[PDB]
Amino acid sequence: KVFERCELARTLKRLGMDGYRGISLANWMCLAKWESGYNTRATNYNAGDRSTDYGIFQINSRYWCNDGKTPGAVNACHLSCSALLQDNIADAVACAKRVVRDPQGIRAWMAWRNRCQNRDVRQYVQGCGV
Repeated sequence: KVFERCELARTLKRLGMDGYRGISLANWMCLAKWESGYNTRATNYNAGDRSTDYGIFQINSRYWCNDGKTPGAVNACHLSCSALLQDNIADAVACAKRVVRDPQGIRAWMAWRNRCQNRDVRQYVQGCGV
Protein backbone atom coordinates (compact mmCIF):
# COMPACT_ATOMS: atom_id res chain seq x y z
CA LYS A 1 0.00 0.00 0.00
CA VAL A 2 0.91 3.65 -0.49
CA PHE A 3 0.19 5.66 2.69
CA GLU A 4 -1.04 9.25 2.68
CA ARG A 5 1.28 11.57 4.71
CA CYS A 6 -0.78 12.16 7.86
CA GLU A 7 -2.17 8.60 7.88
CA LEU A 8 1.40 7.29 8.05
CA ALA A 9 2.49 9.81 10.70
CA ARG A 10 -0.30 8.69 13.03
CA THR A 11 0.37 5.00 12.40
CA LEU A 12 4.07 5.51 13.21
CA LYS A 13 3.25 7.40 16.39
CA ARG A 14 0.87 4.59 17.41
CA LEU A 15 3.68 2.07 16.81
CA GLY A 16 5.98 3.86 19.23
CA MET A 17 8.26 5.69 16.77
CA ASP A 18 8.13 9.30 18.09
CA GLY A 19 11.43 9.87 19.91
CA TYR A 20 12.59 6.23 19.63
CA ARG A 21 16.33 6.44 20.46
CA GLY A 22 15.89 10.22 20.19
CA ILE A 23 14.57 10.23 16.61
CA SER A 24 11.58 12.53 16.02
CA LEU A 25 8.52 11.48 14.05
CA ALA A 26 9.32 14.07 11.32
CA ASN A 27 12.68 12.42 10.73
CA TRP A 28 11.06 9.00 10.23
CA MET A 29 8.48 10.64 7.93
CA CYS A 30 11.26 12.30 5.90
CA LEU A 31 13.07 8.96 5.63
CA ALA A 32 9.97 6.97 4.59
CA LYS A 33 9.23 9.71 2.04
CA TRP A 34 12.64 9.66 0.41
CA GLU A 35 13.17 5.93 0.63
CA SER A 36 9.92 4.66 -0.88
CA GLY A 37 7.41 7.51 -1.10
CA TYR A 38 5.42 5.88 1.69
CA ASN A 39 5.12 2.66 -0.41
CA THR A 40 5.28 -0.66 1.50
CA ARG A 41 5.60 -2.63 -1.77
CA ALA A 42 8.76 -0.83 -2.90
CA THR A 43 11.71 -3.06 -3.78
CA ASN A 44 15.14 -2.16 -5.14
CA TYR A 45 17.77 -4.58 -6.40
CA ASN A 46 21.41 -3.57 -6.10
CA ALA A 47 23.04 -5.27 -9.11
CA GLY A 48 26.47 -4.22 -7.85
CA ASP A 49 26.23 -6.33 -4.69
CA ARG A 50 23.15 -8.58 -5.23
CA SER A 51 21.01 -7.34 -2.33
CA THR A 52 17.51 -5.80 -2.32
CA ASP A 53 15.87 -2.95 -0.36
CA TYR A 54 12.42 -3.82 1.00
CA GLY A 55 9.41 -1.83 2.07
CA ILE A 56 8.56 1.62 3.29
CA PHE A 57 12.07 2.14 4.80
CA GLN A 58 13.85 0.17 2.09
CA ILE A 59 15.67 -2.04 4.57
CA ASN A 60 18.58 -3.97 2.98
CA SER A 61 18.59 -7.81 2.70
CA ARG A 62 22.37 -8.09 3.07
CA TYR A 63 22.12 -7.05 6.72
CA TRP A 64 18.53 -6.86 8.07
CA CYS A 65 16.21 -9.45 6.61
CA ASN A 66 16.49 -12.80 4.87
CA ASP A 67 15.50 -13.30 1.21
CA GLY A 68 17.62 -16.41 0.74
CA LYS A 69 19.19 -15.08 -2.47
CA THR A 70 21.65 -12.45 -1.13
CA PRO A 71 25.34 -13.62 -1.23
CA GLY A 72 26.81 -13.93 2.27
CA ALA A 73 24.15 -11.78 3.89
CA VAL A 74 22.90 -11.72 7.52
CA ASN A 75 19.41 -11.33 9.15
CA ALA A 76 19.58 -8.90 12.11
CA CYS A 77 15.84 -8.15 12.33
CA HIS A 78 15.32 -11.95 12.17
CA LEU A 79 12.47 -11.43 9.69
CA SER A 80 11.72 -12.71 6.19
CA CYS A 81 12.15 -9.82 3.76
CA SER A 82 8.60 -10.73 2.71
CA ALA A 83 7.41 -9.36 6.10
CA LEU A 84 8.89 -6.01 5.04
CA LEU A 85 6.36 -5.96 2.19
CA GLN A 86 3.09 -6.21 4.19
CA ASP A 87 0.48 -3.43 4.14
CA ASN A 88 0.72 -3.63 7.96
CA ILE A 89 4.00 -1.90 8.90
CA ALA A 90 4.44 -3.25 12.45
CA ASP A 91 7.19 -5.69 11.37
CA ALA A 92 8.98 -3.06 9.25
CA VAL A 93 8.82 -0.55 12.12
CA ALA A 94 10.23 -3.17 14.50
CA CYS A 95 13.11 -3.72 12.10
CA ALA A 96 13.69 0.04 11.65
CA LYS A 97 13.94 0.19 15.45
CA ARG A 98 16.56 -2.59 15.52
CA VAL A 99 18.52 -0.72 12.86
CA VAL A 100 18.72 2.47 14.93
CA ARG A 101 19.79 0.61 18.04
CA ASP A 102 23.23 0.54 16.39
CA PRO A 103 25.69 3.45 16.94
CA GLN A 104 24.84 5.23 13.68
CA GLY A 105 21.17 5.59 14.54
CA ILE A 106 19.13 7.04 11.65
CA ARG A 107 22.39 7.85 9.86
CA ALA A 108 22.33 4.21 8.77
CA TRP A 109 20.20 5.18 5.75
CA MET A 110 22.32 7.38 3.43
CA ALA A 111 19.28 9.14 1.89
CA TRP A 112 18.40 10.47 5.36
CA ARG A 113 21.76 12.23 5.50
CA ASN A 114 21.27 13.71 2.02
CA ARG A 115 17.58 14.74 2.21
CA CYS A 116 16.81 15.03 5.93
CA GLN A 117 19.82 15.74 8.19
CA ASN A 118 20.18 19.37 9.33
CA ARG A 119 17.04 20.45 7.49
CA ASP A 120 13.67 21.83 8.51
CA VAL A 121 11.49 18.68 8.57
CA ARG A 122 8.42 20.06 10.39
CA GLN A 123 6.55 20.01 7.06
CA TYR A 124 6.23 16.20 7.11
CA VAL A 125 4.04 16.16 10.21
CA GLN A 126 2.21 19.49 9.92
CA GLY A 127 -1.56 19.20 10.22
CA CYS A 128 -1.37 15.51 11.18
CA GLY A 129 -2.34 15.86 14.83
CA VAL A 130 0.80 14.15 16.10
